Amino acid sequence: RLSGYCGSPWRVIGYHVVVWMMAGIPLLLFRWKPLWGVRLRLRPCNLAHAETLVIEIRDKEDSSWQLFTVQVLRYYLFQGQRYIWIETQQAFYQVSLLDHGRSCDDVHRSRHGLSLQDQMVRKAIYGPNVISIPVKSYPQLLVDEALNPYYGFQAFSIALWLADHYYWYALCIFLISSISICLSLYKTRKQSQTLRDMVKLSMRVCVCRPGGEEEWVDSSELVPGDCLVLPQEGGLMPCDAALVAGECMVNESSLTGESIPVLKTALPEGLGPYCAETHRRHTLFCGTLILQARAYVGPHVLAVVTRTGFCTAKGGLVSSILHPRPKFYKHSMKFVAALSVLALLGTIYSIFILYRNRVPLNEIVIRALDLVTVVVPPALPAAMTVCTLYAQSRLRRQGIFCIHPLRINLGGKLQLVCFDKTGTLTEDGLDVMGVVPLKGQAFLPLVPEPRRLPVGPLLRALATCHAPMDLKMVESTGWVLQLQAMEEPPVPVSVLHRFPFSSALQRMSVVVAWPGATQPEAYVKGSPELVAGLCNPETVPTDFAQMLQSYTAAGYRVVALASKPLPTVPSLEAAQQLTRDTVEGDLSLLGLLVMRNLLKPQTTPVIQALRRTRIRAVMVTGDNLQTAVTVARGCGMVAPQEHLIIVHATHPERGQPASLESRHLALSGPTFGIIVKHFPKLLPKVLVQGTVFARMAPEQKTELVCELQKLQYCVGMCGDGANDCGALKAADVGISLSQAEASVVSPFTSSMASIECVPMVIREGRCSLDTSFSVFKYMALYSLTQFISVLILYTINTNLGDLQFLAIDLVITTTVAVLMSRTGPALVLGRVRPPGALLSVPVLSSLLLQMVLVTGVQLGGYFLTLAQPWFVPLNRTVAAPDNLPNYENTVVFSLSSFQYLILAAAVSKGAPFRRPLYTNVPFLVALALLSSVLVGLVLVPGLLQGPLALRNITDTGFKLLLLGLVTLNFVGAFMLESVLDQCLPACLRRLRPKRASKKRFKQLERELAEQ
Ligand code: BEF
Ligand SMILES: [Mg+2]
Repeated sequence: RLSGYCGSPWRVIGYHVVVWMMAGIPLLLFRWKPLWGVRLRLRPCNLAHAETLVIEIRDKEDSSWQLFTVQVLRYYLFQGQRYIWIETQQAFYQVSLLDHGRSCDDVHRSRHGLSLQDQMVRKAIYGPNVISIPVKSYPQLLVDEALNPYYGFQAFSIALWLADHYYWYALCIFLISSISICLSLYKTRKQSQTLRDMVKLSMRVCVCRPGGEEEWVDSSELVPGDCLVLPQEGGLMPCDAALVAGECMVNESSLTGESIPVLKTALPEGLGPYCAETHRRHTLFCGTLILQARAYVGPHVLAVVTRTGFCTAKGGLVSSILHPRPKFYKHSMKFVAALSVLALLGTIYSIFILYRNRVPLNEIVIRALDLVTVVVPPALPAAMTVCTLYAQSRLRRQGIFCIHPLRINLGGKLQLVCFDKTGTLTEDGLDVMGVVPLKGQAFLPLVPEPRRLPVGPLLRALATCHAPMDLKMVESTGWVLQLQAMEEPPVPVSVLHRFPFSSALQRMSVVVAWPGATQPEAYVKGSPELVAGLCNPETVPTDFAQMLQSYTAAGYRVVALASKPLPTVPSLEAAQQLTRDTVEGDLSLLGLLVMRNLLKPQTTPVIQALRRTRIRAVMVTGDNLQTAVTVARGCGMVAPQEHLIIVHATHPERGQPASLESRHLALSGPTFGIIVKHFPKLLPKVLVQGTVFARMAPEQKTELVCELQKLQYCVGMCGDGANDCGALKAADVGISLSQAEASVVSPFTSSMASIECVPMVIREGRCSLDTSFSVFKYMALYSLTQFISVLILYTINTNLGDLQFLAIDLVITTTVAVLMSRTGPALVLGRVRPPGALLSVPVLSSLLLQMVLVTGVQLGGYFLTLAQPWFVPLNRTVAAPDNLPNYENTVVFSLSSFQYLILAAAVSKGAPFRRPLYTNVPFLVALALLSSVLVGLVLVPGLLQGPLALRNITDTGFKLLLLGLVTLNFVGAFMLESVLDQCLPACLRRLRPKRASKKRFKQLERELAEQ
């Protein structure tokens, strides 16, 4: 979208120093609204002529950053892209002027190289072509990524807690908080360091010069417009260059997955110089391995570099990764608003209570601050981390070496997973199916089967045909051959010599000679068309075009073979004289070679299990459409009235054609690029039912992932390595199943190449999310009940014992908050998903329901003691209010502890998708021990309340009533928690519509209305 620029470098060196010195404290409110902050300090409004400080306007692009330029030609760095200053009309553009030179192609064709006349300025403007992530902020993570406000509030509460004694509690909470924040810095920095090491290329590449000068220069000094020479052996390509002469052969192993070599461009011209937007074969991609290059009539092969930098395929992924994105983070505003609106009256209420008792003005405010800080606890991230560590440790047991505590629960409610077919949907390496290289005319279907089981010259012909596919062909047949071969058992054969590949014509002729029993002959292979048209006098083509179309329609690779018997003397003469034209012209059709692209047998059960839980399975790959549809039919997950489409980028007006094979559609790269613009009127109608995404460039994968995230979807794209690097961070779940190459950084990293891990990782994420939600609910309820307990304790104007409270808090943190998250998911596959977004009726129908019960059970116990002959504690007369061990405080503390115990016991729920309740034996024994010690703290008259100062009372009849009340509460809490499991009233009221959002459901229901 459009963006405006403005200039305001400086006015004068005046009050700016004082402003900078003053603004050191209020930076917390200064950071928000940068535009107002920079406009309130200085504003030298003028035209952009020599302005260093620029501000991005908020006219259409609703964001803001900071920019700093350097004077060397005015330029700066902004998300990798560099802007070029032009004085012709005083405006800023990108590096697209010289590249888009669609005029006077003669000078482009005459580019042969430069030495020293046009290098300094080019190096000054373009600069280094290397890719490096800066590590400037090595200290500065504290000031960069720690400007959230669970840390400012934590620091504010630290001083308030340090005002009192609070030794052990503060010592524990600071030690806990300083470890996670220190480990996060190392975790963040290791990713950047390994990315910097992985993205590096420093090698010496020769550059030809006019006049006959050759020397070795580094790859750092490389600018567009120069000529690069290609060595015969072939190395790596550091920049996106283009061939100008000769013929070369390369494979797009890291660009499209398949290692299928493709012919290069041609010498004839007539169009523009490069035309990268309208040319695909002519464009030579970089970052790929070169197998072999062919020379020409010239002295050597030369290449021309027309564009390099972050705009190429290598830099596109890097730019996509370091770009900011447009749950688990929007659910805190409601909670903080609720606590604020619940505690606004609490402060004034407590002030009113304190004002009645004539509280001194010394500790009047510390009590209010403690009350404010007690209804919100600084341990929620700690609880989340300690709940997550168990799942993280269990995940690593199955060979999954991933570190992402905050990403485990994100992918719990996965809706669809984007698969890829290069190594994760098909067995690595090309295997041999039933091959039957029969004769030509008078053919019969006979008979696809494992090779070399029958006997005959075909076995020897296939064995002698050779040059990662040759090794597999030799090994996967059973008969081991490279100079001599036995276990025929009869009529042994051996090879003597072979001929190299010829790039001009696809021919592979191998000469064999066995003078023992049979006669020597020659075997050749090549394209089926060549052997069909070159064998007319011997094998006339009869009914040959009917099977070729069917074989090619399935994406199978077909290569034919041929042979011609010859006498011994000419055969040996041809073998020794290194000739090839003496055997061509008249041969006999040997047959054809057929390959198979079948998927792994274990993938089908996983696909079937994934399709019965209303989870979509989309296919994303860069192969041809025929291979994609063949793989889809082979998997057989679904195919109701499959429809095929073809690009129509020929006229401004266009229409989608209708062709034959609750429906699915196939989309391609150019098809997706043409259907967009307009996006909102053509993409939503096809992005829901489409399931085929073949023949798409890797750069479009990032755009597709970004667009899918805006539709409230849950992407589950899994990478393989060196194929999809940019589409790994903006997605929800990213799993790498190979050590090379994108496995250095990923949301999930595993050492397994099977799809069976997806269901178990999904179940683990769901269980972790459920445990985290339960823990958060328990902590919120405990905070609320502590708040009301403290509020009701202000009637007598007393304070709880610091030692007992500290001990009980430590016990709760080390016993309940730890062993609670030990539950795991069962070995079953559920239908529904754990529902988050705790702002609905079924989730909010328990908070107040438990709160009213707690308030009633506290009020009854507090008001029941009025019928007992006890003396009034010293509270209104002269006494020490710091410590008052009276009966009321003791009974209130006992009731609060019992409430904590019952909440910790009855916090559990159902959801049988996880492990059953009677499984966590350590949790059960810990609860039993807690109950036993709680009973013994007040039952036995033994010496235990000495340092506790509990004021033990010789009570005889009140203990029975207390036990009856606690048993009634125990039998009531379970009933309250179990009667609300059903949601029949929820569906009795919400009909027919139930959701006020998620427009995808509305689209689905309006689409199924007419079908
Ligand atoms: F088939 Be791939 F690796 F996109
Ligand atoms: Mg792959």
